[PDB]
Amino acid sequence: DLKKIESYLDKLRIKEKDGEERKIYAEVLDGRTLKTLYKLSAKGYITAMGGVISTGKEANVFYADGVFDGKPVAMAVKIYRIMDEYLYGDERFDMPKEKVFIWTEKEFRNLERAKEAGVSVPQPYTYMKNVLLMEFIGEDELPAPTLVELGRELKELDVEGIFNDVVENVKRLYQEAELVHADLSEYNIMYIDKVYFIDMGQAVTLRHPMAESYLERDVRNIIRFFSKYGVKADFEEMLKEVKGE
Ligand SMILES: Nc1ncnc2c1ncn2[C@@H]1O[C@H](COP(=O)(O)OP(=O)(O)OP(=O)(O)O)[C@@H](O)[C@H]1O
Ligand SMILES: [Mn+2]
Repeated sequence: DLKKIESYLDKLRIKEKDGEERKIYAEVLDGRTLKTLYKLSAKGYITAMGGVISTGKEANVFYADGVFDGKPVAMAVKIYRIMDEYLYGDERFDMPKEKVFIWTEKEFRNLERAKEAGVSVPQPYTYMKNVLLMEFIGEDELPAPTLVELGRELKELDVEGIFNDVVENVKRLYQEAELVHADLSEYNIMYIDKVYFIDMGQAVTLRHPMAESYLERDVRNIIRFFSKYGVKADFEEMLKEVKGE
């Protein structure tokens, strides 16, 4: 399967000179993944695969130039490697390999749902098998920082403003998308000049048995994080603000 990978890496134009990229792509992705990326290029979604943005246990994220809705766009390409409590209980999905494809579709559908409700998430473009294409958040192929990445640079920003941005986005997600993120924290929120929520495969519908418990957890994470930056908030007030109580 190494021969297959190297071949697709050539066809995708992921070159030796493109830094450490070719070695990272060849280890983190597999032949069948790169086949799907090359079918996406052929179909006109991807013009050029770019740098490696993140490598994880569940997912890898890469930059690409691509085309969506007739125009050139910057893309985040998120790829799930080929979870349960967050799938089961979500009735939207009529229940190894196939499981990863559902999860991909799950995240895509959640992005679309959240976006339609007015939540600040990356514009979703398309998915295919284990690959999800979405709006690149950042500039000049540099990803926007997450809240953790921001660090004490937050002290120089309007932290309370950022907090209130976060809360408003959770409230829309809940009241208008009827979803709970379920892994909301400083690690999954990005900021350029407004916050964006990312990482939504696990998000569940308010029909899920655990939605309220996951929501309470999200709220506590956000109060915990912002307490370190001088923002005074109460759990009851934020929860009620979000749930419209
Ligand atoms: N749309 C995007 N635009 C720019 N950067 C992104 C985008 N999506 C993700 N990233 C970057 O890639 C990193 C990893 O993304 P993400 O949080 O979705 O997955 P993960 O935590 O590594 O694994 P998984 O999503 O499957 O749980 C993010 O912290 C962010 O820095
Ligand atoms: Mn994440």
